[PDB]
Amino acid sequence: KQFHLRAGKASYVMQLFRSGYLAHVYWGKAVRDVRGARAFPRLDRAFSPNPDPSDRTFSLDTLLQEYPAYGNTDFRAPAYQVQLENGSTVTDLRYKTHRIYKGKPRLNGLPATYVEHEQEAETLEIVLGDALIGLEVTLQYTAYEKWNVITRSARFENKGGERLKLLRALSMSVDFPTADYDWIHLPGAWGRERWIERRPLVTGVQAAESRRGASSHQQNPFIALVAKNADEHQGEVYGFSFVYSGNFLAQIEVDQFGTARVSMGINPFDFTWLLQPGESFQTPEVVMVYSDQGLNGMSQTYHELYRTRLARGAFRDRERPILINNWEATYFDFNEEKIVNIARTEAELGIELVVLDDGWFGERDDDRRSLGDWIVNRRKLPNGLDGLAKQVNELGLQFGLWVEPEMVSPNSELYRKHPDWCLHVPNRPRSEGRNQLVLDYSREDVCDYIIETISNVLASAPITYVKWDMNRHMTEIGSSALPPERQRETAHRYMLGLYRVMDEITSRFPHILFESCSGGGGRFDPGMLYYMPQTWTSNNTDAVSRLKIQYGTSLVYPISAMGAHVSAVPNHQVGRVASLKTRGHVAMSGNFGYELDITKLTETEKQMMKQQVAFYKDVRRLVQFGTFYRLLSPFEGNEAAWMFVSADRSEALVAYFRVLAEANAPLSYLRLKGLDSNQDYEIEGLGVYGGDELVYAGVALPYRSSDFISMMWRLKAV
Amino acid sequence: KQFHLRAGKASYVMQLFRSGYLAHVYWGKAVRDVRGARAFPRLDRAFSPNPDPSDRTFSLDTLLQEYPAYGNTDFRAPAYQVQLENGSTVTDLRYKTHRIYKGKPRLNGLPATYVEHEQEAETLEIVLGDALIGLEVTLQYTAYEKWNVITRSARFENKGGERLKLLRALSMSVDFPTADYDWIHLPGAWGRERWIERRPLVTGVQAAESRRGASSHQQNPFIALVAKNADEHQGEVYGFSFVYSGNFLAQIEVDQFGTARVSMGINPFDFTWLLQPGESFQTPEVVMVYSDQGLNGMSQTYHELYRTRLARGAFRDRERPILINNWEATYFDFNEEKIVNIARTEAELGIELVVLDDGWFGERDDDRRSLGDWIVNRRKLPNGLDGLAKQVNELGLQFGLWVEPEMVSPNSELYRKHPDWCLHVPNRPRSEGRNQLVLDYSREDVCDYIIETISNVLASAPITYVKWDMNRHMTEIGSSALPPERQRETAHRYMLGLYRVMDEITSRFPHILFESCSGGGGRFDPGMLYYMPQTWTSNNTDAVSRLKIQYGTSLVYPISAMGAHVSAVPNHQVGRVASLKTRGHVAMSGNFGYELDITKLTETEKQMMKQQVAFYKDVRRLVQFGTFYRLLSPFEGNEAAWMFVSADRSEALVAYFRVLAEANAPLSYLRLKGLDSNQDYEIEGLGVYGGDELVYAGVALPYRSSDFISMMWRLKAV
Amino acid sequence: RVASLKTRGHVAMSGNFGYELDITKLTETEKQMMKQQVAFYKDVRRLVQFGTFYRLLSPFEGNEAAWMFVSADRSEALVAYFRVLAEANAPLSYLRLKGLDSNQDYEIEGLGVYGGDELVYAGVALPYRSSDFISMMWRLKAV
Amino acid sequence: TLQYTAYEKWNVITRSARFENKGGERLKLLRALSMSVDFPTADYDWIHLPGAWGRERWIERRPLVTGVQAAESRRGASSHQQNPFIALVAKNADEHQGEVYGFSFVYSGNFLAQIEVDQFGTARVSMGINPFDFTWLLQPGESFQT
Ligand SMILES: OC[C@H]1O[C@H](OC[C@H]2O[C@H](O[C@]3(CO)O[C@H](CO)[C@@H](O)[C@@H]3O)[C@H](O)[C@@H](O)[C@@H]2O)[C@H](O)[C@@H](O)[C@H]1O
Repeated sequence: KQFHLRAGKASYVMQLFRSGYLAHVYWGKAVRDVRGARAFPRLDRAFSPNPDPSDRTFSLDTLLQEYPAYGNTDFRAPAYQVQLENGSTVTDLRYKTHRIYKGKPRLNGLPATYVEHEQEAETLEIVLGDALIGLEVTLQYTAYEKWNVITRSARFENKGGERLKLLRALSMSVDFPTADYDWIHLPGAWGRERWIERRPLVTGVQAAESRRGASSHQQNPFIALVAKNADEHQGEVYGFSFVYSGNFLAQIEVDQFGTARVSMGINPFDFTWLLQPGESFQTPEVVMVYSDQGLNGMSQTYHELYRTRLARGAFRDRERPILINNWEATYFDFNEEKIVNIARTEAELGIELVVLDDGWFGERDDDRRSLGDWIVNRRKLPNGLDGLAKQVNELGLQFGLWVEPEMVSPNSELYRKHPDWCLHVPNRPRSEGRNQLVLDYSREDVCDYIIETISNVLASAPITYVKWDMNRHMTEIGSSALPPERQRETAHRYMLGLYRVMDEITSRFPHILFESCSGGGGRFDPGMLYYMPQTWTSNNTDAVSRLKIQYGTSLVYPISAMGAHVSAVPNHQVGRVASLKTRGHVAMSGNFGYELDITKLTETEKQMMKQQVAFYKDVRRLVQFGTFYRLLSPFEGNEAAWMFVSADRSEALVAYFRVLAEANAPLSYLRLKGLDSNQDYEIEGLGVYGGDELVYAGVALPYRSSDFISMMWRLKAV
Repeated sequence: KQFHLRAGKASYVMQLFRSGYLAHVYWGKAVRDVRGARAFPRLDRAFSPNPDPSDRTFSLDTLLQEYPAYGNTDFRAPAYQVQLENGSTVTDLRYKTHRIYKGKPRLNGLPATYVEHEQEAETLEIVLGDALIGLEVTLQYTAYEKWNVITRSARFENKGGERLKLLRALSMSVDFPTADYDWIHLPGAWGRERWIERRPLVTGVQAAESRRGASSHQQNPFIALVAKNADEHQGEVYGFSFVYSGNFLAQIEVDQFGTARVSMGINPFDFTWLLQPGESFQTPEVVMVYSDQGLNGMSQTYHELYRTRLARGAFRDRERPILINNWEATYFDFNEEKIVNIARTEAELGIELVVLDDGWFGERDDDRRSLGDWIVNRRKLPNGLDGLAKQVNELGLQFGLWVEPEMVSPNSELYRKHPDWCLHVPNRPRSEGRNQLVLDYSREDVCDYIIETISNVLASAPITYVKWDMNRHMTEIGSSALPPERQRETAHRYMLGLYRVMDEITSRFPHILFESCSGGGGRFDPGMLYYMPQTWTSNNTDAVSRLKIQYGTSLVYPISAMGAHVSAVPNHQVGRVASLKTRGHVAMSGNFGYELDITKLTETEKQMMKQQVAFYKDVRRLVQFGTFYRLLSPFEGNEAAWMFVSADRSEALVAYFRVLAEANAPLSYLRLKGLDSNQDYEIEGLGVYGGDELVYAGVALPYRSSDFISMMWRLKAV
Repeated sequence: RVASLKTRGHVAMSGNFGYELDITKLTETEKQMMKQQVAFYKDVRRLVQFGTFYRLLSPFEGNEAAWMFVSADRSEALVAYFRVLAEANAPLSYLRLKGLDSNQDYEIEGLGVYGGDELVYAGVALPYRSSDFISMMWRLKAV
Repeated sequence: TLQYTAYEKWNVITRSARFENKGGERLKLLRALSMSVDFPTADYDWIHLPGAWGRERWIERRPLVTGVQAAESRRGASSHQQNPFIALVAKNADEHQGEVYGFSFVYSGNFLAQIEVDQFGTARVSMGINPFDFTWLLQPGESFQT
């Protein structure tokens, strides 16, 4: 009774064990069969108790599992926990049945990777049941044909007659037979998101998580098990990505016998879910990638999958517009005239989109006001949004708009009309982040209001781009529309609310390109990517700081979603002064755009901008849709390097960066990846090199002085 | 508004911040005053919300705290969590008052370090309160005078009108300003407890814990923060020791701004506690030790504190008897005359105590019955316990007894009479560990029964030693005597019951030496030490295996409590053969005893055994009550070495071990510690050497082949 | 050091095999093992002395050592594993292989048929054993 | 005369040197290594085989230092103490993957196996007869084969 999923060139094997226990067998490089699945030593481990008195070699404490519970002989951390009306927490899921079918189901009220044709994937659903309490859990497995991807999630259902309180409901859990690995997660903060941290495993618990109601800048919902010797170019890697934008827990526990349990899902902390008879609960999915091609092999799988089978809309496969954003340029101090007058210059430079950022609404002259009042400031924009958008359109420029619809200012019309529409708890002070509060997206009336309000704004002007921002994390989490026993469900219901709001709004406007934002990359997760196919990577726009942030972000997320802007110097976040050329090379390594005051630019700088725009337009398709290879890590030394390669490996773009200059420095050489050994490539300006020479020997690098230098080479097969 | 605790050579500083918030300031080497406590950048951190909207530079997400809560601006893991009747989990403790007095309070129904006189320590009680709900929390701080010891614990009291659910109640929490450390915990398993593991911190969460209802073989309730360069002999070390024998969480969280939060206490997992209006909850204490003299300096503080101010009873300061366990010589199948016959020759060898092991009661002919039926088996012991003991006494030997009162066999009179007296949950199969169930010590009827039954046994014979064992961990945790809303209090109430049972039984028999046991060192924790002055370290008695186990155990626990017995070869646990010489040396480096069939011993082996007993009596006071220094780590190489030094540094005993033999090996040397460099030392049978030479230069170790060797030097000042 | 005869043979059979000890001092049960050791080595001598050699586990990096010999056509192989110091209640052991044909199945003498990919990519579960200085050897033949 | 041989089926390059005095003066060879090669970079570990009697050829992996590292013999024999073999390996290279550069000396007497990293991060690997306590006179017409 063995289950065997074939994902790309990887195998995921499970089997039934004894009285309907579901056991994990193997996840790794594709094997035709796992014949030794039951041929392992059966031991009576001291202090591992027994559910079956007739066989003391069997314990749940020593069985590799797919969805373990605590209480009936397993002492490791459970993937789920349920409290009964009697107060006990013992549950006992046994195999009930299963089904296999081509394709991939939609998950209720949630984002998920999808397929366009049934042949793209295969789905396995294993239904488990606890007969005593009527609890049924359907474990969902999906294997893509094309990629080494296994997606996992679980669906709880109360088919009994009692109330069932879910204390914990993780999406997945898997017991590795050994624990000789390092783990990688992506810790950070505002202005420095997703730094790569590699650590050895400990005997105990290690976890990245979020209790912020948002996936957060502080810890990104991604962990990975990597072989001790694995790097960017080789070695076994096991990726775990969470398709959800709220609270999460990503945990690895190593037990007394050297087994490693990796579990991921909605953070159990401050979380409960009540299941009345007949009610169900669907967890978000976790996308699991195996690679033996090292970190690049893993990332390249995530890039393709997320770009073509998670991101949606009309712009999913379209090249993204080069934009100018006015936030760093003017902040709140702007008007219609200053924007329209500079637009002519912007069009001349080759810019394709003008984005009006924060401050266009209500009395938004600072960050302490008017959130929730999405009416145009007639003083700042006399002709309104429609006037500005049309003026901008006439110059051959698209018009974009910034919104932050999940928020409400205490000093606003909306809050004076509906003070109870925010997240709060009875009789407690309402803490503020950036002088704002969070709207209760768990309430339907609030969600209905937002959908209608924002739709009116988006329909009042020829807007073809929206920047959906969110600049605060939840405190005093609660809702006045939920009973006491469902209060702990507030944070998740909020996220379900937001997903529904975004789904409806984005579907009402198929011609709009939505970019998600959260004070930078505070919600750069797969869940948001499903609703908005690109993201503002970070508020830190410094070329050097962006080396780490973009390198780290590229670990999971496709370049097409990674927004990057050239900003002014001295940089507004760190004060660093880098040349325009270097700033361009870093921004052109992502979703290229601008964010600076053009009226303060010299003719030389404006002329360099025009050439930057022309160049990026020439390599845009390659950058945003080509294959990405990381070459030199800014976390390991003084250099950063990467390259983009087309599908047929005929064209390539190479980018190199050295931050700190060293006097009388050694000669440097860059080796490339992903090129065809049997072909020659003309490096633009250098000469014809062999594909093998560029990969096995590398190219000598020009000796250069000064800090923060950059170099780009266009490669073309000959 | 600065609190300054002064413990030995250490300082612990706190201050009131703004509107009655309690902030952490400093914990380290003693300073007269911390004048820069408020002189730090008051920064506005992005996404760190403000309890006061007017001031963006204040946030609980960025305040170093003493007892942090979640929900009102802090996003790090909290020290405590309370759920209200309205479903919310938001609380807000503010400073109310504080009291300072000489001495140290006893904790209600719990073990704790103590004082014999007021002047030994100073206690600070900070009273916090959430006026909205009438929740009063008293933070208890005690600072010893002669030791760098700070003890912390919290006492909850509901002075409100509504009921409150503690979802989490840790004993302490502390935020270090920086996080550039490693951490040390003691993972393990049965037969290999408390191995030392040193790991670098991760930006995120690390933890050691136990969900087994017992402190466990798998993770000892102890963690430490150590400086990156700290070793056994030098460097800053911060130790955390939990005085509790049930479930625990020992966690270190590192946040976005390089802060490290260390928190410890009863495991929040599967735990709640209901506070009706007027009810209290006292947490166990955590003992916090600082040292700048490496891991030895930390351990030596723990050893002295725990041996003289935690352990209790008539045997606290008394030398512990060399005992023999005749278990492996007969197993269950023994009788009165078989015991008295071998006891005669054991008295000839110099043994002082004979321990009658499992099988003496009910129908214990195997490990499958009779647990709970604590009456003398008249088939095996026709003259009862009193008959056997008095025969043992008239040989000059003490009589000891083995019991396991926390357990009940399904096949027993007790279970047939009271099947509901075990830990269980309705309608669920009662899982067994080693063919037995666990008695529900959360109930008073069970506790009162055990107390009386065990007392009758201990009073029926001249028994001066009791080995209290427990060979199974809790499953299906629940109580038929508890209402559904208190079910999750079962495990903790179990431990409170066991603490009360042990307390009353040990009180009734002051002339008895109690040794706690749990399949080896399954509860080798400070809580048990309070009730029983010594503990059986491990069921693995193999000399080489014992090196790591004893090295690790000594990190927190004194040698006086660390049982070590000589056993037969080939070893029953690993199958290793090591000579009796080294088996003796390993065991003499702890609380010495024997566990082997003497009838199967050769005349050579019986000769050496006589010398070992004679030798240990000479060095017993030094080993059991001297200062302990670790010299070579079995976790770091092929060797192991440690030494005992008297308080006046006039005597010392050195032990050295080498595991694998190396052909044509380099000459080895061993540097000592703890000696007075001004004096010269007589090494018996070797010569006189200066203390400086022994410490700064070292002793040349004799070249020797064959595996698993050992050496012992006796040192005496001139 | 006192190691078993099986262990010593397994180590010596991983090189140019021979003997250097006093046969007159050996027991009868020991002599019968020598006969088997000599016989066994002859069966695999060509493979051992002329096959392709792969190191799997380093004794410089831990408590284990393991290597294997593979025929030039990858149809025959021989695997040796060694653990030095035993530990009580030890975790389960697994050994991955190298140099096998992935597209073929192999029959391990004493165990059964296993896929070549399975042995190399998943590995094989090792028997739980106590006592110091242990060794195991397995002949592999493609089906 | 620098001698290079490249095998067809194996990744093997062999190197040796042949001296010859065609002039009219005496020539004393103070040093005559078999080969020497300059790597463009020095980001490698190095492996050599140190040992003793009863424990020959233990594997030792070390990072490179900026300066001189060497395994050698002055015993008139290749010796137990150091085997005439060194290797440059990539930092992440192991038994099953990664770039490795082996250097094996076909000689049974004294040897010098040296790696030298200079100020510009290049790594000079040189091997041959140990120059220590070694000279060789070449009269006009005489030759020397390494
Ligand atoms: O409002 C437009 C702006 O909003 C988003 O980001 C704003 C970002 O800025 C703040 O960071 C700072 C740093 O301390 O915080 C203070 C005030 O809170 C500001 O002076 C300063 O900028 C906020 O704290 C963050 O909450 C917030 O993320 C968006 O990312 C921007 O692109 C832009 O649209």
